[PDB]
Amino acid sequence: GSHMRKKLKAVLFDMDGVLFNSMPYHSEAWHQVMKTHGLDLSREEAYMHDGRTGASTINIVFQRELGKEATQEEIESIYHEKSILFNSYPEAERMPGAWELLQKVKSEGLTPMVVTGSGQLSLLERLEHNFPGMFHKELMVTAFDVKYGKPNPEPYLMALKKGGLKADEAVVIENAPLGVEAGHKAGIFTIAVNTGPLDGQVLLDAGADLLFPSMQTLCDSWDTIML
Repeated sequence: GSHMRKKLKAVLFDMDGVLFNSMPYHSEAWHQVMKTHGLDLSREEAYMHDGRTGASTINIVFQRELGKEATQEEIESIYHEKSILFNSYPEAERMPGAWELLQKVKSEGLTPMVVTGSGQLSLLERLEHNFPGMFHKELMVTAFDVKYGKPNPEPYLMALKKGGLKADEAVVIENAPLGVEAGHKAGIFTIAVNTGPLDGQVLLDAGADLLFPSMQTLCDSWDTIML
């Protein structure tokens, strides 16, 4: 009721496909790097790995394709090449609606947080430049913070702890099924934003409490939702 909305203290955003329009790039880079290394990973499957750490993504692709674990050397080497390729494209731009929403969130007195499986320093160091005054490194969870990462609730549990928050004081904004699942398993109200080429149903099946087709529509409906 009025209780749910009034409990809110923080809004926890994924980065890729939520704040930055970076998913076409990640999909392309993952596909290409695996191809060079000798492994089949489609752009569609690469999309569906959104949320995981680079290390987890690589290990899981190795499991699925070769039926074995990647070594640490393979993880480091492939991740380096993935990063070179990703950074070779014209730098990813803001997702339309993201900045407008963040302004609404801040004006409501809520704390923005980033919870991401990313270790891409280019993107992470561009958060301040793209969303000025919004985020703080002490109020972010990245690949550097976690042992497991999404879909494990771990990164979202860590975010609640960093923010001094209980689960009912936060909302999660996610584009990815594995990220929705992590937020849901951490016990947090989760809003799915279907910014990729996915069936919106898979985000609902992952445990999303609300579904929107874009960040802009979420932004437009922000004052309306949660009673």
